[PDB]
Amino acid sequence: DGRYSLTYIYTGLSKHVEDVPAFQALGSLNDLQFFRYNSKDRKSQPMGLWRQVEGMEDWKQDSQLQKAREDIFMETLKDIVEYYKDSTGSHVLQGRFGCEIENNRSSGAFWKYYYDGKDYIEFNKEIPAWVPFDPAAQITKQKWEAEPVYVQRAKAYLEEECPATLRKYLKYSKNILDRQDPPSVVVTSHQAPGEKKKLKCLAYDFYPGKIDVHWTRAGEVQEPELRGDVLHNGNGTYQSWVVVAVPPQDTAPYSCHVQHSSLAQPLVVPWEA
Ligand SMILES: *[C@@H]1O[C@H](CO)[C@@H](O[C@@H]2O[C@H](CO)[C@@H](O)[C@H](O)[C@H]2NC(C)=O)[C@H](O)[C@H]1NC(C)=O
Ligand SMILES: *[C@@H]1O[C@H](CO)[C@@H](O)[C@H](O)[C@H]1NC(C)=O
Repeated sequence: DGRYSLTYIYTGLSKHVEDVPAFQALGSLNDLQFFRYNSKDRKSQPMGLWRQVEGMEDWKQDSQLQKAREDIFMETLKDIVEYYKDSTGSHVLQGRFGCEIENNRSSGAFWKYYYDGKDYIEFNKEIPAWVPFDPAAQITKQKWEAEPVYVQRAKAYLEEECPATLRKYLKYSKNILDRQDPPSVVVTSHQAPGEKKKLKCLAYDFYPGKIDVHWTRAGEVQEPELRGDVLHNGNGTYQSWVVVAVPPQDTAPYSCHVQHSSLAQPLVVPWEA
């Protein structure tokens, strides 16, 4: 088994502008986003390859949970703004929470909030208790620990519930997170009126993202003139390209080299002028 992480991020705005939802939420499994929810549509929706997955989660019921989460999250923001007596201002509250496993063993967990970009409050499950960083967080802490069970629930979420949700999602995400999709490659050239010829090597449709893409000139690795990559979440695939400029009088042989974890051995794709 390897490393898997479940991460949630909540964003609330005290005074949202037109077309921007007051509350937004998203969730990721490793490097991919699997769902989103906002206060406009009010519905938890799977994303990317999880749109094709059935039975992993009941989105209609998750929509109800997120609405409940939303209500408490925004009330927290509302209380902070009230404490500073600045409702006329535009403020933001962001919350991050989740856990991770490695070798089927819980290896991490976190739960922290940020107010206007500054650390606000975080849960330390070893105590177990919330740790305030902002003066208003002292009030929030008081409310979140009003009854003995509250901290017990928080500790249980990070230590029992979250990792159980991750293990469950992992059972339906094998063909997504554990894929070893080999890259397709395409070498292309372009001549700019007045500029040198440029050779572009593109590796696409691969996963995981880690990859080695480079050009060679007469068996000599070259220094790229332009480089880049991207991850398409809808697809769960990456693309990575490298570009080199070639002297107008150069005749040497140019070939692209691609090495990836999914390949038995590296691939070579010479360019035929
Ligand atoms: C996964 O999604 C990406 C992004 O939509 C696809 O890339 C596009 O593919 C079409 C058709 O091949 C091209 O016309 C576009 O130019 C590509 N988008 C760009 C600019 O990267 C990709 O083909 C998809 N791969 C799979 C396996 O479905
Ligand atoms: C860990 O993986 C084993 C099988 O490899 C599985 O039976 C178990 O439910 C998983 N998590 C734990 C420790 O319960």
